[PDB]
Amino acid sequence: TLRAAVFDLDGVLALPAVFGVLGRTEEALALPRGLLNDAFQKGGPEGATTRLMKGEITLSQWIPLMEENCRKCSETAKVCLPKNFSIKEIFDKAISARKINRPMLQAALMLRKKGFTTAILTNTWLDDRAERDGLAQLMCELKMHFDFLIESCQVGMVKPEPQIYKFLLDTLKASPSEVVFLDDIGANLKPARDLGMVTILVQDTDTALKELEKVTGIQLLNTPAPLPTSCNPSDMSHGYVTVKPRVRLHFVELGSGPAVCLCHGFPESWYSWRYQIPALAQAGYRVLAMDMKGYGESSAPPEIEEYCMEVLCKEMVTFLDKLGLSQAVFIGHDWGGMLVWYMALFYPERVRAVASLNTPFIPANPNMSPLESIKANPVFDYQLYFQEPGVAEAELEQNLSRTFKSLFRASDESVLSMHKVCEAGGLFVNSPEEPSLSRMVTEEEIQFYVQQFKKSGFRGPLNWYRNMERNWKWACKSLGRKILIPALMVTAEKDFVLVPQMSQHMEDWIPHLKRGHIEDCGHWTQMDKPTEVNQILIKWLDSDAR
Amino acid sequence: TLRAAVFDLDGVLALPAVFGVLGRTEEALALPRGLLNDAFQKGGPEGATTRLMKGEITLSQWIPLMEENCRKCSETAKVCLPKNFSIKEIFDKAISARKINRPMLQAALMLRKKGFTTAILTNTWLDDRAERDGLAQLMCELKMHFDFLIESCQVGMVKPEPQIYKFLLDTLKASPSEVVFLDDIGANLKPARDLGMVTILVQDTDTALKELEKVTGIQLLNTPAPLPTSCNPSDMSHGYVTVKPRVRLHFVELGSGPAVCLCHGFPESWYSWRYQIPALAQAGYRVLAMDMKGYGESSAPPEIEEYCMEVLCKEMVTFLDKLGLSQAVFIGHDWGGMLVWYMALFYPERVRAVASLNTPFIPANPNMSPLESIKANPVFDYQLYFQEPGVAEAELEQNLSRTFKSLFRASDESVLSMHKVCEAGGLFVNSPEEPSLSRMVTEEEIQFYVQQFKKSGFRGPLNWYRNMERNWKWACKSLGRKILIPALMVTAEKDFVLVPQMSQHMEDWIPHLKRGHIEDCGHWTQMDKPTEVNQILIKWLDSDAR
Ligand SMILES: O=C1CN(Cc2ccccc2)c2ccccc2N1
Ligand SMILES: O=C1CN(Cc2ccccc2)c2ccccc2N1
Ligand SMILES: [Mg+2]
Ligand SMILES: [Mg+2]
Repeated sequence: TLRAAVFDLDGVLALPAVFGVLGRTEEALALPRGLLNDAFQKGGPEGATTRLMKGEITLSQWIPLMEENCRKCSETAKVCLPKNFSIKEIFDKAISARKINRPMLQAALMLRKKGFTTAILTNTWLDDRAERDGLAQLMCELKMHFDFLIESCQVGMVKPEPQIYKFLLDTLKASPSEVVFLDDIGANLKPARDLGMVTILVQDTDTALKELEKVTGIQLLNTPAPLPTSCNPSDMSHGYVTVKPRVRLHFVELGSGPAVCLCHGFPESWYSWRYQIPALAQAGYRVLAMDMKGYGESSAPPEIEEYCMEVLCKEMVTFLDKLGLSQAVFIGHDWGGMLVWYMALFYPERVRAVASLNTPFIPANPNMSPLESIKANPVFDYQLYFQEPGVAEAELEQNLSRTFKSLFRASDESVLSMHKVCEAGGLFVNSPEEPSLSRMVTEEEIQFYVQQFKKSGFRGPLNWYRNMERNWKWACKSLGRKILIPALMVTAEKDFVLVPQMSQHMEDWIPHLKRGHIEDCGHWTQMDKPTEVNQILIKWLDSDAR
Repeated sequence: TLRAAVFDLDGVLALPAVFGVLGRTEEALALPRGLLNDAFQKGGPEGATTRLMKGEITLSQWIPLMEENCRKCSETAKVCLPKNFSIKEIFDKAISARKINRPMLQAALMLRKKGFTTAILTNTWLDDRAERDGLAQLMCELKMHFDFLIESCQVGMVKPEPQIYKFLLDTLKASPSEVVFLDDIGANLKPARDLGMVTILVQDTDTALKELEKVTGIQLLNTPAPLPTSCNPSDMSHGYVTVKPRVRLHFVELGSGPAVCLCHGFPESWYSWRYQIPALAQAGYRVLAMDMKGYGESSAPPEIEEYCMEVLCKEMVTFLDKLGLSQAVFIGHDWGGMLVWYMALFYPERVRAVASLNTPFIPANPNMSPLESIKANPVFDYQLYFQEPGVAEAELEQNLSRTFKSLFRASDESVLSMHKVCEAGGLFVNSPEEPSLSRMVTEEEIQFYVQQFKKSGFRGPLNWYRNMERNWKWACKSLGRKILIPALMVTAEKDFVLVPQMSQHMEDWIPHLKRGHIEDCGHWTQMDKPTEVNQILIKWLDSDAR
């Protein structure tokens, strides 16, 4: 029956309410109780505050009217305002004190996710204050989670007037009884209740959610921890840079602040960072999530040497040159992780800081060809399989859905061993035709990867493994250097290929290395443990990259 | 005969040379003359400094070797180093003191422009210092102007070794006598001279340029002021954002720092900002140059109301939402200028600051339909011509090269009046079939616009003029507000349509308005007077947007 949920902002999605601050200021300053609220409401429908809420005037224009209203209320109550009495001040402090009320947002999310239409309905203002950006950020964070945000000052109408409710019902394409509306102000619910909307008077958050649960019949309170925000591909800004004539790089870009360049592994995609992108943007970074060379919408030339580490690094440098970035933070996973260490080693001036998921830094052995070194560790055998052009391509392209569903699995869901892959004659020889869906991924997400890899297949991606000798020789030029820029190594407990112990000597070459460690985390770190990855990255960025 | 020019960096393209600082430090600190230079050169080809210049070790690793070398030189000269003696300190100060030597760069540019291949050949290091970004910026600014930058630490070879010269000749695809090489160090010229290169020992900049001029036969010294750096379309990062299902916006993106969104007028393109984009990036801004709705690679739906100012503004807001920008600076010219004022009026929270070229802010008259207001000013008659769907499209599309060559003219080159356009029956009725090329634009630049407008023609662009009544009604909601965010109005003396006097009352509605004024500047402000536009914008950004 209920098909939509509408949330007030002040006192419902954002806390403390600002009327909250009018009460406290009065008391703090020992004024007559409600004086500030009387000055605020003065003139009712024709007073300064309604003009503000309707968008007739801006917040900077209203500030001095509210002042006058405060003088008038104080003369009529026969008191004096203190020296230094400042409406601008009180409101600045009140607006910056209000934060997102997380459990209300998470209930709104859950309702959206079971197919509700959701909106925010708020009496708010055109904010031209010096400090306006703080509230602009808050509104951006909330708004991306709802179908509509309706602001009194944008539509020229205010709660409790009945026209904003008709405007509400009409934007929702729903009828009065299909709608629940939560607000902390009883007067605002009245007209909704009159048209026959379910309404909830919001005092403490928990009781409201209990009423919302009872009325919608969906579980909202005490729900398990939700995933971080993911990305919809078609809502992202997509960027394209030609680094040389045959070769363009594609990337998805979100956020502002220091540039952070995310470099995925094999066989992945910018989308492998879907859970990191909004979190790092929200944390104040400019995220740039690559399709690396060979993948997705980046170019995929056929030749093997287009994919040696030297060329790949030079082209990441060109990518920065053409974007006009003197530096970025480089964060890599798997093959991308190897590449970011080599960026730190060959272009420290271009790298603000470097971090790797799973891939350790282990200096080349100048007395052992890497092809030989690889034979000494049974879990790397899959790399030998990858050598012969064509063999891995045929298997991996043969059925794309099967390929990614077989690969993208949590550590207890595995369907293949990386073990005697050559002997067995394939990565999938003893795995199902139709694997079950890992808990880590939805069917839709698998089909994103399938559609990406339909553009170029596995030749470019596999070529990353086809330059052993060439990479070894390049790496050897670097054996006298150390990595002395800010660096983070994140190991994953249950990565049975890129095992945490392989990283054990990294402090020899990177003396100031910082670490995180994720327990119960397989090879696909970002989607296995997105919440922990986000927390470890954001903390290290804020302390070392800022 | 000469086909290439090679410039050293330290002491040639960048000044003061850092050997410069070794001399001064010695004297400042009353040490034995040359002690610091001896410590620096110690061990010659096998000493610490060569390892550094070859890329074997990083700058942070070399610092303490140089220290040791300074202790050793001082004991052998029988003196003591002062308390607080700091190699890191001296070098930090020396590196940040060096700036681009502008007249050498401009000579290099001119030589490139007459078809020389140009390169930088430098002994330099892998720079992992905390403060590395300063030099990274300097190298980015220089490098974008040359065919090659060859660094000793990237190629594993050093001047004066003869292999870097062979590596040089081979990268240039030229022979010894086709090459001029400028360096401030005589030893470096020797091997070039041995292979038969022209060389120039660089002491004072002017004498070197006089030698370079004499030898190349091109005028380099006392040349007129050059244009700002322009943009090559295919070297830019191109971004695409879907703001709603039928509609994507394209933009070119360069630089990092506060987002600055450039909004061109009619009938233009992101490319109309070609001279501003590198300058604002170089000044520390993140430039976003739009194709506005209806143009270039942005969507161009056919319906008129898709182009009213309300819709256009809402979609610029969505563009910010999807890019994750809580604000941008909005700078507009012509129609883009009108739009940025309306962004300031309806979304101040999203606008960090607002500036307009040519387009004034004049509040709507609520007692006169704008269609009528327009009839009262003969220079706006071209807007009436634009009203009837199809009529202007047929004329403007009929011959694209003629259209833009007729429009894009400096103030003394005009070939049409905006005067009785309806009566005459066309914008071009009394103008040439094949106009001559304005001094403002090359043939290639005209053909960029021609190819852009081949994608969608003039329907979307002309529709910006087709919502008078709708825009008037929207604007009237704003008649109580003022613009109180930071704002800049730049008038152009010889814009005979958007005349400077039309802006005269703007302080009534924008009390803190700042101004610039450009003399001898027609309607096409950015390409008419790019140098002055850049200076006025960069100065106002640095003081009000930062
Ligand atoms: O394909 C490869 C390339 N190499 C050497 C290399 C050296 C330096 C940089 C990139 C690659 C490698 C080294 C270790 C494990 C696996 C591999 N697999
Ligand atoms: O096409 C137009 C639209 N209007 C009104 C308008 C009002 C507000 C915002 C955009 C447009 C206009 C006003 C003045 C000069 C020329 C024009 N030409
Ligand atoms: Mg409220
Ligand atoms: Mg020099």
